[PDB]
Amino acid sequence: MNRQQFIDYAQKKYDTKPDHPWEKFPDYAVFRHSDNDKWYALLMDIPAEKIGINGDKRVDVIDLKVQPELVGSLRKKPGIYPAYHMNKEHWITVLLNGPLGAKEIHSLIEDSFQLTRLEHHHHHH
Repeated sequence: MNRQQFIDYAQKKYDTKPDHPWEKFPDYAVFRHSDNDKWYALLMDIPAEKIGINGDKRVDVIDLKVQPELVGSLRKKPGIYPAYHMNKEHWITVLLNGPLGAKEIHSLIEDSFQLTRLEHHHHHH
C-alpha cells in the first residue's frame, strides 16, 4: 500500500485533512475529528529497526486504534508491529510497506472506524 492511497482514502472516507502540530516535523500528518473528540491517527516514516525488523531501510507506518480483545486478532497478522509508545493494545503500528493488502487494511480500518463514529451518545431519555 502506498501513502498516496492512504491520504486519498482518508479524504474520501474520513474526509479529514492532515495536521502537523510540530513544525519541526512537516513530513508528519495527523488526522482527528473535532466533532468526535478522542482519537489517534498519525503517519510517519520510522526506521525499519524501530519496528523490530533487521533491515535498516526506512518504512511508512500508521497508527491503528483497536479494542483490547481484538488486539490479538489484528496483532496476530504479520507485518503489523505493536506501538513502541506507552500504550500498546489501544494503538498498534501497521507497516504499510509490509505485505498488508489494500483491501485488508480497509477492513481493519472499518473496525477502528466504529470507535471513531461521531455522536457516541445524545439522548435525554
